[PDB]
Amino acid sequence: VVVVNKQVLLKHFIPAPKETDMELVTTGTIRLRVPEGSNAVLLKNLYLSCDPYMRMRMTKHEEASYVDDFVPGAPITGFGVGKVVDSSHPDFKTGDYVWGLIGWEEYSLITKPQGLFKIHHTEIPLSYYTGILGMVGLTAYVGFYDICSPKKGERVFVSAAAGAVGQIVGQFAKQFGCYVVGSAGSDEKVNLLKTKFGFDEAFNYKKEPDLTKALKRYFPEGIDIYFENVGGPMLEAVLHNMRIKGRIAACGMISQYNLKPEGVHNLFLIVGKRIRLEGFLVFDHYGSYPEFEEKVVQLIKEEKIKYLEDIVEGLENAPAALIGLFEGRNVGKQVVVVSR
Amino acid sequence: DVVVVNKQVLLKHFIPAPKETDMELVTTGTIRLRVPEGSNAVLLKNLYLSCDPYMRMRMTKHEEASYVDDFVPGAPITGFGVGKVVDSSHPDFKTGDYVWGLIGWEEYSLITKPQGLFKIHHTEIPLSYYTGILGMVGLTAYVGFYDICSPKKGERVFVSAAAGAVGQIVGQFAKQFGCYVVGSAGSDEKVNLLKTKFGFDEAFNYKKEPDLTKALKRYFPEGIDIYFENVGGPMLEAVLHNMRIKGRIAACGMIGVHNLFLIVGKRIRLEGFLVFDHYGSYPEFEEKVVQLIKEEKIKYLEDIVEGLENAPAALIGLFEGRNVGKQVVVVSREKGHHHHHH
Ligand SMILES: NC(=O)c1ccc[n+]([C@@H]2O[C@H](COP(=O)([O-])OP(=O)(O)OC[C@H]3O[C@@H](n4cnc5c(N)ncnc54)[C@H](OP(=O)(O)O)[C@@H]3O)[C@@H](O)[C@H]2O)c1
Ligand SMILES: NC(=O)c1ccc[n+]([C@@H]2O[C@H](COP(=O)([O-])OP(=O)(O)OC[C@H]3O[C@@H](n4cnc5c(N)ncnc54)[C@H](OP(=O)(O)O)[C@@H]3O)[C@@H](O)[C@H]2O)c1
Repeated sequence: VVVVNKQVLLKHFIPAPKETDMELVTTGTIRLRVPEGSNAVLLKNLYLSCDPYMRMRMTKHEEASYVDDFVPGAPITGFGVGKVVDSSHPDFKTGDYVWGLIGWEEYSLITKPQGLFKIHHTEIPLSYYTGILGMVGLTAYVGFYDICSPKKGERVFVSAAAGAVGQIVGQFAKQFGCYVVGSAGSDEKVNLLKTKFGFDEAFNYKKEPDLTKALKRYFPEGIDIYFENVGGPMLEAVLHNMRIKGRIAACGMISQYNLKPEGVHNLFLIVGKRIRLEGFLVFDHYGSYPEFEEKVVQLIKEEKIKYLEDIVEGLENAPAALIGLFEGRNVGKQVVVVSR
Repeated sequence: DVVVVNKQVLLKHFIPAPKETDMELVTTGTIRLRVPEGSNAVLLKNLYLSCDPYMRMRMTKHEEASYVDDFVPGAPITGFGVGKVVDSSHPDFKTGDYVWGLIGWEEYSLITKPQGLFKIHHTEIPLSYYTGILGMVGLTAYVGFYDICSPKKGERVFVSAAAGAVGQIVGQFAKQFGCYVVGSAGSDEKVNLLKTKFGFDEAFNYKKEPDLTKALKRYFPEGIDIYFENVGGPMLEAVLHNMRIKGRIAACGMIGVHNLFLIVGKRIRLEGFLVFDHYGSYPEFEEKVVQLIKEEKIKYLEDIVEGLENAPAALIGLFEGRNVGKQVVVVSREKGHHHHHH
C-alpha cells in the first residue's frame, strides 16, 4: 500500500510570520510500512498542536538555540497526536495512540520513537493530548508546582490567562488555595476566566489605561506569584506590584516573539523586594510526566478542572491557526484536526 | 552621669545627585554618658563609619515605602559603623565591648534596639574592618556568593563593579572556591589591581570596550555560569547574552533591559537579595573571614578619611567613584590605638 501524504512545508526562513511563509503540497506519497531493518514507527497523524514557540523555529540561528530551527523545504513539525499504523519498535504496536513531535502531514515515519509517549487513557478525548494532557499541561504543572514555589493563601497573577498554559495554571492555583487573578485580551475571555475557569477575578488588558493601577486594584496587598506568559510592560507593572520575596516563573514573553526588542526598566525592584525571576523549559521535565498524567486525568474525571479547545479542521488550515495565535485569535488551546 | 559634647552630621533636607551642602556638621548637641534609667539600651562611643552607596536613596523622600526608612531632615545621618560600649543596661553588652551595626553620624549614639548590634569577637583585627570586609559589605558578598549564586567548583564567574567593596570580596571568595573569575571596572588602575592584588583570573575596563557582549564572549568562550550583579543596565543585557544554560544571576545591586526572554531558553535564575535578611549568617562568616585575613589569603584596601567633619565629602565622593577601596570615616580612635596603616 502506497498512499497520498499531504504536507505543510516551510517555504523559507523569516527575519511577524505570514500564511504565505508556509505551503500545503499534495504531490507526495508514503509507503504504509516501516523500512525493513529499522527501529521505527509509522503514524497516521490525527491532531496537531499550535504553539507560540514554533514562531522562533522559522528563523535561522547562527548559534544553536534550545530547539533545532526548521529546514526550508521540509515539513513543519510540532506536537501532535497519532495512531500507530506499523511498528518495528517493540514498545509500540499497531493500533496504539501516541503523542510527541510529528510532522505537519497526514503520515509521519518516526525514526526516534523514544520521544513518543503512549496514551494510557482512551476514556479521555484524544485531542487533550495536544494540550492539557500534552506539553502545555505539563508546562503549567512544572511552572506552577515547581518554579513558583507556591504556598497556600498566596496572591497569584497569570498573564495570557485564557491561553492554554494560563487557563491551567489558574485552576492548579485555585485548587492549591491561592487567590488567582487573570489578564486577557477580550471580554469573552475574561468572562470565561470568571465563569468557566474559576478565577477569583480577571480583566481585559487591552481595555485598561494603567496596568500598574489595574493590578493594585486586584492586589491591594501586592502579588506573591506571577506566572509570566507575555512579558514587556505587563512585567514592569507586575514588578511594581510584587511583594517581598515574590516569585516570577518566566514561561514566556509572547509580546516579544514577533517584535525590535522591548525594554524592562523596573528590574532594580528585584533587589528591594528580593524577587526570584526564573525561566524554565518543559523539555527538561519529561520525568515529571507520569505523575502529572495521573493527577490531571483524575482532575478531569472528577470534573474539577475545565478545558476549552479552539478547534480548526483540516491540515490546509494549520498555517492560519498558527499565525492566528499571535493576534489572539485563539479562544482556548489551538488544535488542528488532521483526521478523526 | 557626666554630660559631654556630641557633634553630629545632619541631613539638612531631602534631595531631588547629592551635594556636600545637603548635610551640616553641628557642635551644639550634648549627651548624657549613661543609659536612661529603666531602659534596655546601649550607649556607644562611635569609632568608625561606613560610607555605602545605598545611603544616597535614603536622602530622597519616598511616597511608597522602600527597603529602609528614608532619612529625616534635621536628624543625624545614620548608617553602618563601629562603636565602643560606654554604658549598657542590656545583658548581652558590657562596658568596653566593641560592636558594629547602624549608628548615628555623631560622636555618641544611644542604641534603643541593641538586638541589631553584632559583637566584635576579634579585637586584634583592625576595628575599621568591621565597617566593610567584616561588616555589612563583606556579609553581602558572603551571602550573595555562597548562597544566592549556588556555585560549584570550576564554574565560570563574572563580577561587575569588581574593584568595589562587594565585588572585590566576591571575586576572592570565588577564586578560593575553585571558579574562573573575571571582573569589570572603570579604570586601568582598578583592572591592574584585580589581576595583581585581588587574584582575578582576568579583568577589563568597561569604559574602554565598545561592545560589552563581545568583550564578555572573549573572556568566556564557553559562556558564564554565574553573574554577581552590582551594576545593571546594558551590562546585564550583555551578560544575559553570554549566560550558560542554568546560569544564575545574584542581583546585589544595579547602578531598559531587552533580552529578558533569554532567561527562558537558558533556564536562568535571576534572584535579588538583601543582606538585612541574612544576619543569622554573621557568626560563621566572621570566623571564616577572620581566618582568611590571618592566613593572608584575602586582600582588602580601605579608603580612610579622618574626622567626622569629612564624612559628607567622603559620601559624596563615593557616589562619583572617587574612593580607592572601601570608604571609611574615622570618628575617633579606640583608646590604645596602635595599628599601622598606609
Ligand atoms: N516550556 C515552556 O517554556 C513553554 C511551554 C509552553 C508555552 N510556553 C509559552 O507560554 C506562553 C503561552 O502559551 P500557550 O500555548 O498557552 O499560548 P496561548 O495563550 O494558548 O496563545 C497565545 C495567547 O497569547 C496572547 N497574546 C498573543 N500575543 C500577545 C501580545 N502581543 N500581548 C499580550 N498577549 C498576547 C493571546 O491571548 P490574549 O487574548 O490574552 O492576547 C493568545 O491567546 C507563550 O509565551 C509560550 O512561548 C512556554
Ligand atoms: N544587600 C544588598 O543587596 C547590597 C548590600 C551592599 C551593597 N549593595 C550594592 O552593591 C553595589 C556596590 O556596592 P559597594 O559597597 O561595592 O559600592 P562601591 O562599589 O564601593 O561603589 C560603586 C562602584 O561601582 C562602579 N560603578 C558606578 N557606576 C557604574 C556603571 N554605570 N557601570 C559599572 N560600574 C559602575 C564604580 O567604580 P567603577 O565604575 O570604576 O567600577 C563605583 O566605585 C551597589 O549597587 C550597592 O547598593 C547591595
